[PDB]
Amino acid sequence: GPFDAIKQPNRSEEEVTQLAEDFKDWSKASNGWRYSFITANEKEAVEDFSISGYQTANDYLRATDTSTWGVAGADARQYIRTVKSALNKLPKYKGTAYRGTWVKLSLLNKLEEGDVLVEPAFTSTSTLPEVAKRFSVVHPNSPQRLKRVLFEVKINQGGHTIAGLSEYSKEAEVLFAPNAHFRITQIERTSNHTYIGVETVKASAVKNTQKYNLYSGEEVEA
Ligand SMILES: NC(=O)c1ccc[n+]([C@@H]2O[C@H](COP(=O)([O-])OP(=O)(O)OC[C@H]3O[C@@H](n4cnc5c(N)ncnc54)[C@H](O)[C@@H]3O)[C@@H](O)[C@H]2O)c1
Repeated sequence: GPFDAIKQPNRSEEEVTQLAEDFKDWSKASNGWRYSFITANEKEAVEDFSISGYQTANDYLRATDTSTWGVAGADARQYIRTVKSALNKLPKYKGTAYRGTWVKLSLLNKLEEGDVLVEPAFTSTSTLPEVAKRFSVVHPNSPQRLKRVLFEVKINQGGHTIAGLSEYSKEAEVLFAPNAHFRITQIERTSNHTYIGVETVKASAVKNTQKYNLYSGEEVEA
């Protein structure tokens, strides 16, 4: 089965921890000329994104109405600009990654191979399926019907490692700037869980398919 490896249980703590440390070391080692230009504010913004920053940033990005945010809105906009700037200075990652999440059942029921999913927030992934799984275990209180999803993401563009600035974790994290587009290559719906193979695509290259907002579930105009 295409998702057998990720349906199976996890590798040992020792191995997962080692793989994450290896990925952190690789990430630091792959810092390039763009990295010399990373500012103090950029470094800090990214360092704290994984702990707390993502909660405000992603909320802002997914909000239907930010008119009410006041000073918080100016702050969130600044933070987002700062993290986006930093991300472009960090090393690219290409290969497979994973994302554990929740999705509206109403959206899941529409999805087919070839459809494109657009995430309005930043998109967090891990190179380690063990890490990704941890994020489909509980969700905040929610008024909609949500289902667990495990994404297997083929990354050929857009993903940058933040693991070289995440000293407190073993998360092997690869982050995407807002509005990342992912084309569905395979979907399996089994025993109340959903496994979705996706590939990164350039938004300007998407043609003659259906795009969906991954968070709201609403169609996104071609
Ligand atoms: N999700 C992953 O697999 C993953 C991978 C690497 C690191 N992380 C780490 O986890 C944190 C980021 O967590 P995240 O990726 O869940 O952040 P997120 O901002 O995407 O999601 C925040 C919360 O909302 C839920 N959510 C997201 N999209 C939803 C949707 N369409 N409908 C309903 N609920 C939805 C999430 O499951 C989570 O409970 C950071 O600390 C980051 O370092 C997560």
